[PDB]
Amino acid sequence: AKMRISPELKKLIEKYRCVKDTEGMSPAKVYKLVGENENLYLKMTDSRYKGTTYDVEREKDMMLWLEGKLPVPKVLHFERHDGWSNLLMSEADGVLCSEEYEDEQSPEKIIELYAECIRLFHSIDISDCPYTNSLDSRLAELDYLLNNDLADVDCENWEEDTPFKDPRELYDFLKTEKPEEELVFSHGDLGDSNIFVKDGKVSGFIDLGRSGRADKWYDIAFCVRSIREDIGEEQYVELFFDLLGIKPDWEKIKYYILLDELF
Ligand SMILES: NC[C@@H]1O[C@H](O[C@H]2[C@@H](O)[C@H](O[C@@H]3[C@@H](O)[C@H](N)C[C@H](N)[C@H]3O[C@H]3O[C@H](CN)[C@@H](O)[C@H](O)[C@H]3N)O[C@@H]2CO)[C@H](N)[C@@H](O)[C@@H]1O
Ligand SMILES: Nc1ncnc2c1ncn2[C@@H]1O[C@H](COP(=O)(O)OP(=O)(O)O)[C@@H](O)[C@H]1O
Ligand SMILES: [Mg+2]
Ligand SMILES: [Mg+2]
Repeated sequence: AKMRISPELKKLIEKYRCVKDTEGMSPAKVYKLVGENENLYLKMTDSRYKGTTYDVEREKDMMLWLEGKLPVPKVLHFERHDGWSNLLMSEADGVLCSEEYEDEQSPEKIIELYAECIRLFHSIDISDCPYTNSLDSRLAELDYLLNNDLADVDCENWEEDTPFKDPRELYDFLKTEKPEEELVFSHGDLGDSNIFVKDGKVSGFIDLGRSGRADKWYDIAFCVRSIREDIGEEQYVELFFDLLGIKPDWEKIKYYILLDELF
């Protein structure tokens, strides 16, 4: 078994009214620390995932590295207590993108924000980026996640696409169709649930576990995925690409989409 938080962190959480999140489909625990002067956010991952891209210990390193680079939360407190990586952070600036256009019907504005993140990422210098997440490192991690049954291979939200009938089939296809990689700055989980906007621009990025070096089509692929499922009109997928000023590599896009199927 295990535990949770330390005494120190048990003080702050007591001082703020705590509310338990339910927006994190991940193995992490997320709590909002409602406060009088502000709100703080606590996120915790158990040992089983240490060293993995879910380990907040890593999300924290990356969160520290983006200071003065991208709009990310401020690392307040971090600790390893009872085989748990606990991160205390400040409340992202802005509104959740999913809740800024929740009613939606502002397709082009979403497409803009997505395309804005992309251009933005292709600005962060990865000369000193802490982690490299090339397919090699990622297929490595996946394999590992499967061997230790650390991944949900039964009840996930598959894409209606995934041509495969079992986990290893997919793994194999990935480990076998690896596109060439042009390393840029990758978020690792670009989606309206992990992005914050304000007054019309992006004002915050959170959920930075797989943040680091990675092919450029990785994030783009994700935006395509979201765009398609949430708007469902090839029309705005094209527009997205027009705003990016790039031609779609449907092979890479598909590929990278699949790579996320088991995470
Ligand atoms: N939070 C966004 C809200 O939830 C859905 O979006 C979610 C959904 O599309 C997408 O879920 C995708 C699936 O698709 C894809 N086929 C497999 C991939 N494992 C899964 O990933 C999801 O589960 C992971 C853990 N297994 C989490 O680590 C990750 O944060 C989350 N993106 O990620 C979004 C969560 O962020 C609604 N579609 C959207 O309209 C609504 O706004
Ligand atoms: N620093 C933060 N500021 C504001 N909201 C946050 C912050 N950290 C987490 N959240 C909220 O809680 C949810 C879960 O956080 P996230 O890191 O995305 O967990 P998971 O990796 O499970 O998706 C986010 O979608 C967001 O609603
Ligand atoms: Mg999230
Ligand atoms: Mg996550």
